[PDB]
Amino acid sequence: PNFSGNWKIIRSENFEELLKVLGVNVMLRKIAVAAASKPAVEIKQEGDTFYIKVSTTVRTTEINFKVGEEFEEQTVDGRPCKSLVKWESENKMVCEQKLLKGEGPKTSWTLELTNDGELIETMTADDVVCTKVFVRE
Ligand SMILES: CC1=C(/C=C/C(C)=C/C=C/C(C)=C/C(=O)O)C(C)(C)CCC1
Repeated sequence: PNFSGNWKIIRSENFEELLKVLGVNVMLRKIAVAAASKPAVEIKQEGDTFYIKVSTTVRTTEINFKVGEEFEEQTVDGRPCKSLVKWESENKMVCEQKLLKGEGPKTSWTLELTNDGELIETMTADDVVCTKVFVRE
């Protein structure tokens, strides 16, 4: 699969509820939700090696990983974690996260290239899922 692109959002669902599970208080959630409405996602892929940059007005992240090799990043609410991405299937990667310290909801994220040329991202916290869809600019 070729995840590479400058991806523009066309749909966002359930981010506020994700943040509620993660315990983000009401006024911070309001800020986060507004900014996360227009995120820019840049992906560069070379085989099973990836770079992903996510940009919003209130948070920008960059990660580098190889599928099947543990790495460190943060949860969406900003807690450090150890992560491991696996191919769930040919066009879909799944990242399991384990907190470095403390206890919290079980979190993960996924990226899938859909047959229409678009990209589905999910983020999960326990049972609750946020779904975003993108198309290249
Ligand atoms: C949660 C949260 C915040 C905002 C986070 C945002 C805006 C995340 C966007 C993530 C995306 C957009 C990820 C992706 O799609 O890969 C701020 C900074 C207010 C601090 C309080 C907790």
